[PDB]
Amino acid sequence: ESFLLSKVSFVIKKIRLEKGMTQEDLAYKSNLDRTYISGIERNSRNLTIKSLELIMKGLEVSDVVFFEMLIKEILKHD
Amino acid sequence: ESFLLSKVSFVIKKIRLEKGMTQEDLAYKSNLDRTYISGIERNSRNLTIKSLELIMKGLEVSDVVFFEMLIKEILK
Repeated sequence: ESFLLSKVSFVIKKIRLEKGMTQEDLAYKSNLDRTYISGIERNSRNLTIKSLELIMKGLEVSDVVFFEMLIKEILKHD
Repeated sequence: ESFLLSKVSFVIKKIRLEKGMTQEDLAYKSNLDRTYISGIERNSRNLTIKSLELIMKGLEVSDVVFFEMLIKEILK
């Protein structure tokens, strides 16, 4: 698997739930396909930086807060 | 033209120079093509998370340190 990929998709899912959105909601807000979002949270697709940027825009989260959460996630141990 | 992508490739170049590596060096260390590295640094290639992970491994930088630098860059 890709370790980093699983951390990124974890944080996408986490913010999604915090915002109270479904996968369809995120698809709609991103201009992305439902299956692609579904696939990303399943880690069964690779994700470009441009798609990530479309996802952050769909989530309505700033770059900084997103990466700050990623760091927190990468650090959580045991 | 993608803002985030330009920030990412900026930090790749920055760390590359800090480590004293040429693009060929990075290509060799990443198992990526010269042209791909070259393209990434001019913002003319899109890059997946897996490629980014290959790149960080070639630069011998940890995930945290890389994204810490990315945040710094974005806030500049």
